[PDB]
Amino acid sequence: GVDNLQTQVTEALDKLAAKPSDPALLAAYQSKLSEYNLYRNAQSNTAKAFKDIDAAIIQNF
Repeated sequence: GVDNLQTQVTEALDKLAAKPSDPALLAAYQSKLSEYNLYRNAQSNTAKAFKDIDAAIIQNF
């Protein structure tokens, strides 16, 4: 579900790259970029927390 995003962001960027004067396309690209960033930060922050549990597991082997 993260690659569809990677796709929609590239797709939105392509449409804008070809018609940079359209504000609806600049709004769509901005919106999908932050959706992408939000999602990715959610993933990396969630992995870091699980790593905390992993650390606790390991040092209590």
